[PDB]
Amino acid sequence: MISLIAALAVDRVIGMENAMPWNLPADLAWFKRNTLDKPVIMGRHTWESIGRPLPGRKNIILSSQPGTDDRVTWVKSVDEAIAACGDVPEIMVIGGGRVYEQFLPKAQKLYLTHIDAEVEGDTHFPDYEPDDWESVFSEFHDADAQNSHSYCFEILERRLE
Amino acid sequence: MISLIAALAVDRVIGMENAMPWNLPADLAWFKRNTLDKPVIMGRHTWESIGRPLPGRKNIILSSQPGTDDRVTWVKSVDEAIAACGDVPEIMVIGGGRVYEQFLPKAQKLYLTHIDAEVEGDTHFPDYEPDDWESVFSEFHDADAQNSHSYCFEILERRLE
Ligand SMILES: CCc1nc(N)nc(N)c1C#C[C@H](C)c1cc2c(c(-c3ccc(CN)cc3)c1)OCO2
Ligand SMILES: CCc1nc(N)nc(N)c1C#C[C@H](C)c1cc2c(c(-c3ccc(CN)cc3)c1)OCO2
Repeated sequence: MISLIAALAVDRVIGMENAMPWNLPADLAWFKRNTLDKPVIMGRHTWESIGRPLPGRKNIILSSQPGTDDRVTWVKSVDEAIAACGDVPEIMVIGGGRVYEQFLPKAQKLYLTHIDAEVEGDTHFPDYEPDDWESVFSEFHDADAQNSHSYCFEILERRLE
Repeated sequence: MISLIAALAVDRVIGMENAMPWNLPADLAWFKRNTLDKPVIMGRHTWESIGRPLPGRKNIILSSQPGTDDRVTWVKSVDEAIAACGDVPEIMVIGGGRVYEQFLPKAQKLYLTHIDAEVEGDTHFPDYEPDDWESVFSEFHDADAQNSHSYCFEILERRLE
């Protein structure tokens, strides 16, 4: 199945990891832990930010533009992106805002990092209906030496019921 | 012992409950639950906001001004406020910003509600040193019908070690 994983500031603002507070080391280790050995789907700007593939897994870029790097797989539609992952237990959609919006209908699981911080931003995570999603896990953490703000991991699963 | 209980928006902004998002019904029930049958200490503006005593417990107002309501106890110093609670297991300090600051050194426990919302505000909860406080409990909640933002209860205890 298809999962979205995203780090969210207040009012569900999202942004690229190079900047602060998305540079919470704890979130980076959470992200690595939940995408390890799974295929990842991302949009072109996310691919541009990261600059090179995430290791040891299929990296798929969803884009209307022809590909410019042969280390990853380029596709033009959502169904092409899904089919390119093959038969696997879980597909991870890792951003950005437009890709989250396209994949949210088919997604069955969300891995959210709620970061207790203010950031100015244009792009928000999709507005998932609280009614169709069941929170099944949450884990709060205080700000500490390495992490500049408090943050809460959460996992939700679609109430297909 | 002395405990501070407070609802905090991002960057530790605090405000009176009449306004939103401090009007999270879930926080109100959390507040009632943790102050029931305990003496409460508050500053004059908090007393002014609430307009009448919290029922079934000693209400102490810390203020440099002479009292104007005989249903509560008025005192002028922190030690007077503590002594007026008598011999009890737990004293609850319920605001506002100046009272939290005065009582934080003697406090041994914090009940914090982290509300995932933006509010403009002048007054912040005191900047407790993460080093002297151990988080011993946290419980995250999604926004729902009755609660307009997500929120996380947390309890910390002083590392007097
Ligand atoms: C972790 C963030 C993060 N947290 C959560 N919860 N969900 C997410 N979907 C992402 C993300 C992201 C995108 C793909 C992104 C964007 C980037 C990145 C990186 C990056 C990732 C791993 C490593 C390993 N060293 C280095 C960089 C990643 O680097 C510059 O822009
Ligand atoms: C609950 C907020 C709240 N949450 C948390 N975590 N910590 C807190 N220290 C307070 C608070 C507060 C102050 C005392 C306050 C200020 C107010 C209040 C009320 C009020 C309280 C109970 C009831 C019962 N119906 C009604 C009103 C309370 O009403 C107008 O201004």
